Amino acid sequence: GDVLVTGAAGFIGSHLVTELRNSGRNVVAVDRRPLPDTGSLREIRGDLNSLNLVDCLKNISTVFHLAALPGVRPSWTQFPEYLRCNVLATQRLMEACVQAGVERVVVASSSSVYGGADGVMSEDDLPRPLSPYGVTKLAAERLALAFAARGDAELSVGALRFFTVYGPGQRPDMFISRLIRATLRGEPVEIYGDGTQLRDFTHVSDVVRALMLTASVRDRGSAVLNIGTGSAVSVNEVVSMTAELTGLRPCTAYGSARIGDVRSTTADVRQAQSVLGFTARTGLREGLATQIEWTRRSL
Amino acid sequence: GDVLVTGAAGFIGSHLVTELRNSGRNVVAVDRRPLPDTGSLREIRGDLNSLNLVDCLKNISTVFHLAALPGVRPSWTQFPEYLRCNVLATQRLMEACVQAGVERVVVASSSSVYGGADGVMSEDDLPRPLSPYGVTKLAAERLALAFAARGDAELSVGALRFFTVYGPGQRPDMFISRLIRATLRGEPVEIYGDGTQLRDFTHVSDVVRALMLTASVRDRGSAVLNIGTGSAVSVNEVVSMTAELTGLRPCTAYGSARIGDVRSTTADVRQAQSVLGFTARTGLREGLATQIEWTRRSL
Ligand SMILES: NC(=O)c1ccc[n+]([C@@H]2O[C@H](COP(=O)([O-])OP(=O)(O)OC[C@H]3O[C@@H](n4cnc5c(N)ncnc54)[C@H](O)[C@@H]3O)[C@@H](O)[C@H]2O)c1
Ligand SMILES: NC(=O)c1ccc[n+]([C@@H]2O[C@H](COP(=O)([O-])OP(=O)(O)OC[C@H]3O[C@@H](n4cnc5c(N)ncnc54)[C@H](O)[C@@H]3O)[C@@H](O)[C@H]2O)c1
Ligand SMILES: O=C(O)[C@H]1O[C@H](OP(=O)(O)OP(=O)(O)OC[C@H]2O[C@@H](n3ccc(=O)[nH]c3=O)[C@H](O)[C@@H]2O)[C@H](O)[C@@H](O)[C@@H]1O
Ligand SMILES: O=C(O)[C@H]1O[C@H](OP(=O)(O)OP(=O)(O)OC[C@H]2O[C@@H](n3ccc(=O)[nH]c3=O)[C@H](O)[C@@H]2O)[C@H](O)[C@@H](O)[C@@H]1O
Repeated sequence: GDVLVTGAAGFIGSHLVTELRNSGRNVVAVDRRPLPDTGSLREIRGDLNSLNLVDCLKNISTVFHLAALPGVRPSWTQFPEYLRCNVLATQRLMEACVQAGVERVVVASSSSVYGGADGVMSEDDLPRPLSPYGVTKLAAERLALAFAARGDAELSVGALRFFTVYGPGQRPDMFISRLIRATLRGEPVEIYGDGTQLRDFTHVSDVVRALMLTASVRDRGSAVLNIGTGSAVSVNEVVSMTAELTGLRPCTAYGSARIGDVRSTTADVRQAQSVLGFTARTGLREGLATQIEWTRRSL
Repeated sequence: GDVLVTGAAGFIGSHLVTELRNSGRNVVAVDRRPLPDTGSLREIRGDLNSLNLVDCLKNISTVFHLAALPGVRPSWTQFPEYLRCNVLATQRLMEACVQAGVERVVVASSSSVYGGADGVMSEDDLPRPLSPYGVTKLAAERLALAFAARGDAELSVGALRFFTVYGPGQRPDMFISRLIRATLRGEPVEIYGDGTQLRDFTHVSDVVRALMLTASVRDRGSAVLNIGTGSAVSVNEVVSMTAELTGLRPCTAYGSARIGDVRSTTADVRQAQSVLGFTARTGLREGLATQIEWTRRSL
């Protein structure tokens, strides 16, 4: 069948559409923003909360649900919109998927469902989100699993908890994008806290490969899987690496930590290896170079 | 300080207000419905999503957050309102509690966050709700805990997962209330499925005692605690018990199971015993008699 991608104009979604089409799949792309300029492509422009979702899902066997408001920090002060985009739209989409007979829905969830854990975050750990954004992504994934559990549903859900994704095309509000502009263009970036916080930074090419594997693995019911590298790097170390790669001093200013940001993320990578055969291939130094090079050419 | 109860006009809230006042506490009651006809009582009428919550919280040290849309089954088809009442209102209340310097917030959560588990449901089990209602109660409790975790918050949260509460005043959409009307008044009740589903039915007097203990225990940070009996009884057994107690045949009709209802709940009761000194005192046969007697007098 054909594949539908929500959030297809965004950072991860646009890369996914490209790979799905390259692999021969007919893609239906849904987003309220325009798509950037072998399988066919139909662009459906509109809001998940306004579109006739059942109509959008005709002949669709697999849905990749990537649409969301994704920023951790604005979620404290924009909560109605985060609920509307991240939770209500998910419920409407899942109901439409039951009605349209979709077979598989892969939902983008987030490492922010774990909250503030030291060391390795495993899919059997209790979610303890520290931001309203993390709560909305937890609610979206739990809702998707509740729909898959209905006795009238013939669908399975793959809930993929991605870890801080970067690379060519990264959303411009994320740290690595801002730091690259602070280096190549001298546009200052604020470091929120002392920079010792850590992230498991995962390159978008590995995330898209994991998504493709969920489009293809044999059906074994629903699953919750971390998609990350298992290696965490500090903000200060990313700054140093960027200075080294470019021979330009990043324009940084240290400022106050932002409530809701967790101190460290690190994925347990074992379940995705077992279930999908997925292990991330790109480490940060290689990946950071890819993003710097893409950004240069983009400017 | 004074105590504020949201949802104070409802089933559990009205009993809580009575006990708080009887114990000498000044109570501020908030609900969008009118309250039923030693500590003082101020009735604040309005919607949590419209009121000036900081103003409502002046001089309030402890908040009991019981307002919600509580029905499991309508949540599939009323999801915007469940989000608005159960999640958005919770976020607004918690932000107001941080701004007003409230010290302790006790949040009514629900056994429906566990989903469909056999045997004993423990606070260390991963939540896997099977209804959109369960997702909204999970989101409300997780949000409350995220606010308590903020570095600027001087507040602790007690998230109490109640198990199927009954007794005098029970909401009329719940099974025991409907079954009592089907017995005392012959108004037929539909049994949803074959009646072999089980619940841990907890009497409201025990729930109010657990709530009072959370108003009083020494502060040891935030906690998630089941409030139940640890004994589950089937729907068919409740029917038989009601027939026995009354000498009237309940007017029942078996119908189709309702998607989203879990097959069994049973609380693990240990953590509330450890943390609060709470063990439920009322078993179902005694409690069912209390509710039947109250309903007779109420008719
Ligand atoms: N980027 C990361 O580091 C990361 C990590 C974990 C999870 N995620 C999750 O992955 C997904 C994709 O993230 P991204 O970085 O590509 O974000 P993005 O903002 O680039 O893409 C999301 C897209 O969703 C669209 N959208 C939002 N609300 C919509 C609505 N109501 N109707 C129609 N379209 C709507 C947006 O226009 C946007 O193009 C999100 O669900 C996000 O929560 C991202
Ligand atoms: N009754 C049970 O078996 C049970 C079990 C587990 C959890 N709970 C939870 O306990 C709490 C109380 O349950 P209950 O059975 O007493 O329900 P209830 O419906 O009797 O009381 C809830 C009250 O909240 C009010 N309310 C709802 N939305 C409001 C809003 N936006 N603003 C102001 N008031 C609002 C309602 O008018 C109502 O009086 C709920 O949070 C419920 O989810 C109940
Ligand atoms: O893993 C995840 O699930 C989340 O990863 C990222 O969230 P975040 O960790 O906030 O990513 P960045 O915005 O790139 O921030 C990374 C680190 O840099 C810090 N930061 C960010 C931005 C900035 O301008 N300055 C700065 O110091 C942040 O405090 C944080 O510690 C994505 O933005 C979320 O969409 C995603 O859900
Ligand atoms: O424990 C909880 O957290 C939940 O307990 C109850 O939810 P529920 O289990 O649905 O309670 P009832 O409505 O009293 O239903 C109990 C059983 O009776 C069945 N039932 C209910 C109503 C009815 O008319 N017929 C009927 O057979 C239900 O299928 C269910 O198995 C409360 O209604 C929720 O507010 C609460 O959050």
